[PDB]
Amino acid sequence: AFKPPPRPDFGTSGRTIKLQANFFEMDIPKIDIYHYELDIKPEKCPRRVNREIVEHMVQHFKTQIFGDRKPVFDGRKNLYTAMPLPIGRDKVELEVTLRIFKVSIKWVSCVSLQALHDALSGRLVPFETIQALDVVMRHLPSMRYTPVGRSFFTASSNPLGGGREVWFGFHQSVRPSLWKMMLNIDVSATAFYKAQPVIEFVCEVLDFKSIEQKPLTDSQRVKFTKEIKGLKVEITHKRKYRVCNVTRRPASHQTFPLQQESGQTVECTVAQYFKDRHKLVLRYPHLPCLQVGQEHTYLPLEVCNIVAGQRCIKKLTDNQTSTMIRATARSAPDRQEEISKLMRSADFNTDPYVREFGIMVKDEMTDVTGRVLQPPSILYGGRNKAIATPVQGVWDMRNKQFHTGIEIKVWAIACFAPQRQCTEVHLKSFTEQLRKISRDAGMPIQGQPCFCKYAQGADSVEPMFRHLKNTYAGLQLVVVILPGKTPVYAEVKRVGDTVLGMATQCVQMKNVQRTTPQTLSNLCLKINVKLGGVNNILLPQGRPPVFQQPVIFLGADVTHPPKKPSIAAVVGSMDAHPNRYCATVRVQQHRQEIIQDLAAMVRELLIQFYKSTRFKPTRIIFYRDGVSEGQFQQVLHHELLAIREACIKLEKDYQPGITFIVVQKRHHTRLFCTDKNERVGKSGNIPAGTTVDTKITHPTEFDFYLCSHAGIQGTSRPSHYHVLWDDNRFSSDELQILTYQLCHTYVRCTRSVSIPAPAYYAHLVAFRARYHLVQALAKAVQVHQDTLRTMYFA
RNA sequence: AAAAAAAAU
Repeated sequence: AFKPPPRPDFGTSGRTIKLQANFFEMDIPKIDIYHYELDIKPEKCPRRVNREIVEHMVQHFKTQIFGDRKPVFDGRKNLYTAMPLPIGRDKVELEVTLRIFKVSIKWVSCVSLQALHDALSGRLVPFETIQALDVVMRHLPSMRYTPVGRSFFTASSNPLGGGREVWFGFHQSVRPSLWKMMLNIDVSATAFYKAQPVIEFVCEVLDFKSIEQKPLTDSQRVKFTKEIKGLKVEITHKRKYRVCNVTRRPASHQTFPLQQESGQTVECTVAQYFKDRHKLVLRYPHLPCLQVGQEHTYLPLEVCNIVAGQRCIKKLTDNQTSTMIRATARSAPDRQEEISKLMRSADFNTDPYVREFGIMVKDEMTDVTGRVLQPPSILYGGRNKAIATPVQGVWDMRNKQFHTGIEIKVWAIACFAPQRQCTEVHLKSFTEQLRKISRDAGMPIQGQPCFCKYAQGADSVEPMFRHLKNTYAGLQLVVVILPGKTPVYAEVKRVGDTVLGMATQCVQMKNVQRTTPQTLSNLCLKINVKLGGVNNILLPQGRPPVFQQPVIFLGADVTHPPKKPSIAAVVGSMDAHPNRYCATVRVQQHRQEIIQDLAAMVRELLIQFYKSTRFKPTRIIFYRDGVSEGQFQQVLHHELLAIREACIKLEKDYQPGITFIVVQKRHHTRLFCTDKNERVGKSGNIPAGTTVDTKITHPTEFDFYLCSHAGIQGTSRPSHYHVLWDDNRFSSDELQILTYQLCHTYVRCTRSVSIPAPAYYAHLVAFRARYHLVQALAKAVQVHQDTLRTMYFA
């Protein structure tokens, strides 16, 4: 549990294809970079203020300290120069005025750019050197723009509603590769809060055309409170505050302790205070106040604006993200041009600071040779046992039937849509069309539903389900019908998955009224596996050597709340196909990325594997999603030990080979076809299966990019896979082929997906757990015994 | 919730 293995070899499988990546080569001098520390006092100022301080400090002290040198600054403590200041070592104390800060500057170290060069060729990486470069490259944009993490944004106009807005910008990061340093540049866009009076913000949040009223009900108040809680407001009557809460009382009645001349404190209303103190009679005294700072300062809504440049963290409404998707989605050729325009306007080679440090960035995207891997054949069952060949990451189930399809003889219908809109004719039409398709799918639904009724309310689910379970023996499935978003789906699943242990397939009302063969076919895919059926398997002989001996495939992922706990989910294969997965899920610490109870979860799965296959896996392949590079050493430490602990806990001399692989979908590397002949679809993306493990990947470690999916919309994100550990000593080809084939085992669609099925299943499990969430939390997530032997999360 | 992809005082 320590050091990632070196890259074993380079992949050679698949046909070559010319690509270009949004990585721009950096010509970097072999000099030393000089590193100074900065103690600014006070030391809690926002990074922007620190940058203003440093900026003025440099100019004000030109004659005696900085001269013609252009230093760069990281926003906090670290300042760099391309030439050593006349400091030598001894600390100096300074003053700066916007009002008055005390800055001390003290030489710490020499960042060797030569040490970086040799790390790039081999021997064998100074992180602080990479960081020094990053500080240099983003010094200028950090002042001209609004940095968010590693990106930069500005306002243009592009409303999303609810007080939210779209800001366009770009990601920027310096990355090591073999022989070279790379500048990663990609276009980006995120949600920002519109800068406007809080009054208007209230209208957009509560759907008012005009504010012109009467006190908010308890409902309107908590909606608005949730929206503005934690946001920054400024006063119209230049002061900034933090909104910590919205008062229950209106301004005319909300009071606070006010100390008079005698020293005695009395309660005074916010309305009365703003009248005496500011000659201001409140326009809307019936509206509540923003409680700011910390506990008794209150602000009326009409004297506050939402501070500009506030990024939106909270979950977007389904309509908000939609227009965001639409306004941000661009084809691969389109995105490539925007990056070119960005390089041209960023104009790095004329930036004063990178010129100062003698850095040169190339304005041509890096040429990369990729390899398009051959997809696995998909074996089906039924009469003819047809073999499907994915073309452009897609196949279908025409003239084909399930590997093992479940014959349905007993099933029920629970319509929670009103008979008014979902008529008896609809149900009968839906039922008839569903059965025809299912027949063809190799999952024959014989007999009309044993039961079919209507209902309303989440409170009606269990007694209705208690009913069905007790009276209909052999009951396999309850198809539930819902009208749009509604909290009964969560209730249907909670009762179905955790309490009674019954397979339930929810379906929208609209997909019942108007049925299509493709929709029904996709509905049958989920139904079959939820009854323990097997839709299809990888062509057995079209499999890598890893399947020679008992192996279990794990998919782990932790999802964080939109306070509320995080949810860790780990799934594991239960056969040799591999097809069926058992799920383990835990609630854990809010925003804790590491799976705390991993050892226990892995053990459970290992047992389940042994009871299903009567074999102990000789290898454990672990696909870990949702981990940033800055957390590798930490996650690799506890988690590799955790799964190794599970094996020891099982049996003393049980030591299966573990391959620890992190899967990353959240990065900003893009791959584009050099030949226009290689573009696929209207989106013009790279084909399903192109693999990159050269030039732009890690100089020493085992990592590769694999775009396993076909780009339908926008620009494809090629999934990144970084091997943190590998007892099994995989070759580059066999691993890359393995994860690619695993992307063809996702049962919800006849498509190759962007990440391997176990990783995708892990996501679904943790997210199903969210709906299960309506010490007792750990129980509202614990799932019935009979459902476990099914992929209920499918 | 048929489904993948896509922004993310």
